[PDB]
Amino acid sequence: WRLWPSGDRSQQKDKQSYRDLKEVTPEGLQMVKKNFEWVAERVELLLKSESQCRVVVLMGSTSDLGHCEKIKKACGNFGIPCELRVTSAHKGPDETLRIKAEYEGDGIPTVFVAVAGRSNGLGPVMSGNTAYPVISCPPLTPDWGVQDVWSSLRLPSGLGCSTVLSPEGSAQFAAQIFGLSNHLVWSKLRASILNTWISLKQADKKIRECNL
Amino acid sequence: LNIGKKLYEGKTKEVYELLDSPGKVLLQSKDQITAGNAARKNHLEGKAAISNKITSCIFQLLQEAGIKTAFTRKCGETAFIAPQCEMIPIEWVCRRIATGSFLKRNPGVKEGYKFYPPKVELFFKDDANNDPQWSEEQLIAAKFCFAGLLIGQTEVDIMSHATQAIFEILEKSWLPQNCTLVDMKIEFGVDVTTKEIVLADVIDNDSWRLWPSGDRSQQKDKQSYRDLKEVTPEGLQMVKKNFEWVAERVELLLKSESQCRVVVLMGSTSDLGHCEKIKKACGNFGIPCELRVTSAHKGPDETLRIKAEYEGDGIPTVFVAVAGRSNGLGPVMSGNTAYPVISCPPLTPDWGVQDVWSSLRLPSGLGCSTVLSPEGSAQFAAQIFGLSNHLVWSKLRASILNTWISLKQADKKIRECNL
Amino acid sequence: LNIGKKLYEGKTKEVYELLDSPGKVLLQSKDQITAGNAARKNHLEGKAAISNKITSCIFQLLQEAGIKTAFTRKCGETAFIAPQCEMIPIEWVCRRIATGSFLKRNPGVKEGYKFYPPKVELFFKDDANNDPQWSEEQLIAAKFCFAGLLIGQTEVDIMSHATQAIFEILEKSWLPQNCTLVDMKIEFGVDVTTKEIVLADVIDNDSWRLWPSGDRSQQKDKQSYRDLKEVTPEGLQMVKKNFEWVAERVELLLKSESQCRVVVLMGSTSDLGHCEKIKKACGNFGIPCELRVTSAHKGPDETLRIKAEYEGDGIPTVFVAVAGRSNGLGPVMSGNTAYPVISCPPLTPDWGVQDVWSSLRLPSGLGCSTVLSPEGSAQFAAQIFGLSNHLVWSKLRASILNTWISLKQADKKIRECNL
Ligand SMILES: Nc1c(C(=O)N[C@@H](CC(=O)O)C(=O)O)ncn1[C@@H]1O[C@H](COP(=O)(O)O)[C@@H](O)[C@H]1O
Ligand SMILES: Nc1c(C(=O)O)ncn1[C@@H]1O[C@H](COP(=O)(O)O)[C@@H](O)[C@H]1O
Ligand SMILES: Nc1c(C(=O)O)ncn1[C@@H]1O[C@H](COP(=O)(O)O)[C@@H](O)[C@H]1O
Ligand SMILES: Nc1c(C(=O)O)ncn1[C@@H]1O[C@H](COP(=O)(O)O)[C@@H](O)[C@H]1O
Ligand SMILES: Nc1c(C(=O)O)ncn1[C@@H]1O[C@H](COP(=O)(O)O)[C@@H](O)[C@H]1O
Repeated sequence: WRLWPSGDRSQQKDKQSYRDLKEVTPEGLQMVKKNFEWVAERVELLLKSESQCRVVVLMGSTSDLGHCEKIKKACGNFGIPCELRVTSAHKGPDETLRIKAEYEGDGIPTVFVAVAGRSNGLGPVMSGNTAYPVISCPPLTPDWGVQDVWSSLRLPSGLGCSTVLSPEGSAQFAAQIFGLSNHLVWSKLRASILNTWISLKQADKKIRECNL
Repeated sequence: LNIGKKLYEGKTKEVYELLDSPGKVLLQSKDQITAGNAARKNHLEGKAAISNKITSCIFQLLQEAGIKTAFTRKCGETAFIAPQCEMIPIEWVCRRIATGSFLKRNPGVKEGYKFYPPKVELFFKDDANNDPQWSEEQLIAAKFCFAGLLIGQTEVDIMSHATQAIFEILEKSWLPQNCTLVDMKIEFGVDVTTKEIVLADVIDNDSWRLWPSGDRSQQKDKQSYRDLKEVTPEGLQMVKKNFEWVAERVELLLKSESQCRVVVLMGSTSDLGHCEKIKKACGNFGIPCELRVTSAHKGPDETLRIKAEYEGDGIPTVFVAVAGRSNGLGPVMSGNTAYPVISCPPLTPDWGVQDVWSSLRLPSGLGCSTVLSPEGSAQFAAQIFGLSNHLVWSKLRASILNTWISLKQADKKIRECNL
Repeated sequence: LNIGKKLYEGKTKEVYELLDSPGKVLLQSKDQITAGNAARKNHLEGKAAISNKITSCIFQLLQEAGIKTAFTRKCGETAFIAPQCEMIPIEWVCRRIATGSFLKRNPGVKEGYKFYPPKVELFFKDDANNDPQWSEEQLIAAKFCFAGLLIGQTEVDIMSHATQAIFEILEKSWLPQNCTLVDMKIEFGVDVTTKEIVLADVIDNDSWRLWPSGDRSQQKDKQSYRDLKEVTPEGLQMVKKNFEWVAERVELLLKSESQCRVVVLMGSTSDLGHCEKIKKACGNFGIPCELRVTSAHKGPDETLRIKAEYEGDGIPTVFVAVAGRSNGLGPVMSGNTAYPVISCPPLTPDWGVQDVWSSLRLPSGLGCSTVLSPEGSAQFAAQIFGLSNHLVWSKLRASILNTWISLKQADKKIRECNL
């Protein structure tokens, strides 16, 4: 590769320092060795997380737990710790705000996922009372889903609350948010674009055989 | 081949039983041409082979379109094998252009009057009385029974509709040879095994009027012979060349004049079964159909590369986009090709009311259509190719007839449970 | 015709000012053939007229498709009038089939490799260094300015896309002559008045490779001259025959190979405005379009009679059914014709969500499609006719290009508010 500290070519740390010597002297080889050592002293830091990430899934009822386990598992695929909590905006709004505050208060950057079926008040109340992002991921079913979703979507002014229906999608959206400030999350999202694209190529190659 | 006794004997053909093949017969053409209930006749060498060649090409054409027809296979230069039928003694005439007897029975109508839709008439077979015209009322009142089928309103209606469809198919088929099919006569029979009414007898150069470039003076059919003041041995050689002209070209009606292809693009292998139904249905119309897997959302670069492979090889193509949920595949394809794109989304009642709108409400500059039925997708694609391909057109036209016959048959069945 | 000063002088043509016409010039072809940057050069009588005829037919073809082109009209046997442009000194090559310099610069690739989509390359015009290939990066870095237009990323992207579209249209247009367009070179200019990049210079038998029946040994283009070991006057006569062969056929690219017609059927005269939009939109694709009034529900006998008039006259037809509320018109038409039927219901936000399902959920055996946009329904009908008509196809292809260019131009404008 070519590696420029501060994007400055004259600070090149790669083998180009050796390619560019008019004449190889043992003084020239010592500079090239220092450049290699400089890269070697820093490369292990690419494996280090520069930012903490956390998703908190808030569920209005334990009957939605299975939907919440899918989000949590999906967060694991992106290396993002994910906590489940039970709170109802309608039956325990005092407790919703207390739980919110525990996660707001410990310094760890957090995305909230609100999982509430029927009339989702949980995402709205959370969205209105935190500066952190909130994603509604309602556990919609074809029975009443067409009716229930509008409670997540049409909110009063001053509410940033987003909606992602896929539970794996809600984790992926939360990963995309953390990927702006965490290169390890970003890299899993980028590789995942590649791998999915490769899977399509491989599936099209297979099905293309039935056309001969 | 094991020949048995002669069953029917006419002035141009003979029918024999086949002891080897139960319920099949051999129709042997003869080297004879006739005009006016055998009051004019002539030996003509090669006429048997010309007649048999034309009816064999035409019956294969009609049969492969889906018309129910008394034809098994050709059997040498001068015969063909058919299912045994009891002939219905009616001449069914269909006209696009008024000429001949239509002018004599309708003084004041001028040669060239066009019939939309094609005009159907019935004539009772009777040499003695010069084949008098019958009304449908007369034929129903005859209470004819053949192979046990009573010929009533339903059967008369079926022969009338089938006569029009057969004419249309032959008319469309001759067009690419620059020949106007003016009119024709056909006969139906009842298959002694299936009891179904089927096109029978023969269709040859005595069966129709065929004008190259729609010009009457370039007549290629038997009218060339009927019209002759005097039958000279020089006149009979001209009539012979006309029959040979038809005989050369008739085999070209079986030639596809244009290549056709459907490409079904699916965003996921989970939609494969829906895509198989489209492909099967394309097979019913004789249209090659390829399946490919590409996602406009996860691999749009590849959607365009696949599009380009099918745009680029010269084969006329219809794309069918099969994408569930938010269909982006039809839109992206529609926006990037001059070829037609059909969205056929695999809708289910769970979310289909919501999903359909992604196919329907498109930005300007998009001609993308929507067909919900997978079999319908293929049918729509056939209809587009039928504008440029007479074989596809003909399967669609015969299918209109056969569907309509099925309704008549189902109504006749259920009408019994009302007694 | 008041000629002025000689503005530019090339190896095979001269450009003159027109004192009578501000912003127009005359391109005069010469009786000269050349190849390479040594002494392969020859007088060839009739070449000026052949060159001028071909570029005049081709530019008319591309201009009438909607490709923006420096062409006003033919002006005698050997010249044509054009809007004045500042030429961009790039040779834009497009290839369907790898031959020629593509094989030299890519050793290992074999004669006949197919490009999907067609491959675009750039060569800088400079005879001194034999026209070296440039990257898009090199062209952008050159910061060329012509008639005040800086040639940046947007302009390079537009000439690249247009090169491919122009190739595709010429390729499709030669197909009905059984000729394979293998590759071509074109040049663009900036129109000094409009400031638009337009196809310019000429397109003639020096501009492309044309293989009858896709056979290289039958090459009809200037390659026949490039390939001579030695120029003899017997060699020059063969090359002249090849040029004449192209010139004798090029006018046929302007000929329609198929008739096209849309029939818009409306259940009520209150939908007429919606129907006028479809008809106008059909005009943009050069497709005649007829309006008729018929109701499936109040006059189904008449619906079928009208259908039959259009089925019966031999002209390939697409039906558009325009019926508000419960659309029975598309369904009844779809069920009774082998031709395609498109429902384009005049939906409004009052009841449109309810009314559309009458077009969409049809009994089995119905191919009927739905297109909500009235301009869309014409575009869909054009896409169907484009499978069998190169002139319609070419307008659809150019329209993809022009719409894409409009987006590029609108993004370039809005990008300024971000500085
Ligand atoms: N118009 C020209 C030119 C061209 O300008 N040639 C002159 C030479 C010169 O003027 O420098 C000549 O030799 O004819 N060279 C190729 N092409 C066309 O471009 C596509 C690419 O051809 P390749 O790059 O493979 O030679 C094919 O269609 C050629 O006919
Ligand atoms: N549904 C709610 C809630 C809530 O549920 O707390 N607060 C305001 N609203 C309603 O949203 C609309 C927009 O109001 P604002 O955007 O001005 O808050 C109003 O009709 C309001 O009653
Ligand atoms: N093949 C026969 C016979 C016959 O069997 O004598 N009579 C008429 N036709 C054909 O029927 C159409 C109508 O003929 P008319 O106009 O004489 O009724 C024509 O195509 C004719 O060849
Ligand atoms: N709507 C689209 C698109 C697209 O528009 O690009 N790609 C796939 N799909 C559809 O989404 C469903 C989920 O499929 P996957 O989750 O396996 O991609 C399928 O029915 C597919 O056709
Ligand atoms: N709506 C209509 C019409 C019509 O309107 O003519 N014909 C059949 N159908 C209905 O479509 C469904 C599919 O029926 P088929 O696909 O077997 O025709 C049935 O419930 C039928 O009554």
